Amino acid sequence: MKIAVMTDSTSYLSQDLIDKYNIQIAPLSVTFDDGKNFTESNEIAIEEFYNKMASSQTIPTTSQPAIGEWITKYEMLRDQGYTDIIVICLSSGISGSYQSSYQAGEMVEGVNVHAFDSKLAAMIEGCYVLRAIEMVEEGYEPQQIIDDLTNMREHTGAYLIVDDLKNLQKSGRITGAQAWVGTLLKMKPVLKFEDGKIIPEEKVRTKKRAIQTLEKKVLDIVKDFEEVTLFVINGDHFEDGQALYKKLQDDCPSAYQVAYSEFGPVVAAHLGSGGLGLGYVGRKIRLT
Ligand SMILES: CC[C@H](C)CCCCCCCCCCC(=O)O
Repeated sequence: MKIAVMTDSTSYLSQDLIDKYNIQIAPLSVTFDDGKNFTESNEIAIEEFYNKMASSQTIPTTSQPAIGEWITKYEMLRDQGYTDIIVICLSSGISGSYQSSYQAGEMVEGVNVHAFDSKLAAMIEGCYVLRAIEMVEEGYEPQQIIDDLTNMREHTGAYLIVDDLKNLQKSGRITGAQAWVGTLLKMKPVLKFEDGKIIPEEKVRTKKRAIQTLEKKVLDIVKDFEEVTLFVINGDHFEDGQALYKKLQDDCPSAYQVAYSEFGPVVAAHLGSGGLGLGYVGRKIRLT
């Protein structure tokens, strides 16, 4: 037995963790209306991506990893000697990445593939990667890891805000809230993940009250969990995510693990400018 853990690029893991654990990545891509194509990786300057999205007359579109890109990664790992591959994917409710990883896993010869639907994105998806690696080190077998991740998913979630619903409506990634699209006025939507999809939670009078609402919703849930990891998951407005991060560090006990992260180009194309999420896991995830 020799177990590998891999993921798609939307887990937005740091290059430090990718290098240290040799994590293979099946990348998603963005295509701009000028025909320029970019594959996700930590060498892309995220500020450069936001600049091009702001200068685009048409919103950029995204692409999941092709099934052949999953296959090539599975073949490379097999040929390094791995017998089993745990694959952590972007939510199946918002992308076909998971289903293509699953079908690729049925198709590749000579290695066992265990594809897992995180039902989330960004570093909350990334926490499933880090939990699986930790379990591999402790000697667990693949089905035990999958059972542990399925339990973890019962106490994991995220709420988020956006400036405008126009990018999510364009791509079809907001479920419901059709009466909010275009209106809103000065009001800001608070959204949440629910069984893998993005749905309305509440509409509040200002952005400041929307960020206060993110904190309240999440703290009301995680107070019942025996362990807690929170991630601020920030977009292009550095100060909004930084201020929420510092506030959580103050309001929460040190028994909560509180971290800061940013999402990359693919998620940014769907949220638009001003996206900001607060995600949670009822586990103490190893972040080093
Ligand atoms: C704050 C960040 C939160 C946690 C994640 C928001 C995700 C928005 C929808 C992303 C859809 C990506 C589709 C990729 C594809 O298959 O073309």
